[PDB]
Amino acid sequence: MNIFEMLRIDEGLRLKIYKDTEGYYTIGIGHLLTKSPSLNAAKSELDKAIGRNCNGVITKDEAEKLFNQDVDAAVRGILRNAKLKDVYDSLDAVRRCALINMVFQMGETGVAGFTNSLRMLQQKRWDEAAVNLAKSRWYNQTPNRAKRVITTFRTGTWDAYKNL
Repeated sequence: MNIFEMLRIDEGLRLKIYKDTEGYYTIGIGHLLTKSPSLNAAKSELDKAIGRNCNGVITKDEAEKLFNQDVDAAVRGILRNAKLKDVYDSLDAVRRCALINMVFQMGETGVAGFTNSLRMLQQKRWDEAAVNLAKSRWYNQTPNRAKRVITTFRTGTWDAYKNL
């Protein structure tokens, strides 16, 4: 299992504009287009993103391209953020995947706000951090996905996904 397979499980693949769990316009593998309510604003962002007139629809190839860019940007964003980078560097390979997953879903800023959990992960207090991460809007809003990520940080294995 790897970061790509993991995220593909969590986000799904949709070739037509859709609304995410938060009601935002998205396409592909969890690629947020706009927080704006206008499907029109969405279609415009899409065309800008792909470089063609898509009319709300993309191919598999285009979805995967956006996906590659997004994962890359997630990683680069962690490495550029002081707080994030220190945690990342301290972690093993599997746990690194869990942090990337959070950043991809919620943005650098959002994850950087999990101050206490970050400190626990750095200290390698697995159980404590799992309990702290669960006390969040994140967990309450998308509990099955959050539990999968949480288990990954807790155990340092891919068990939560070997089901799926």
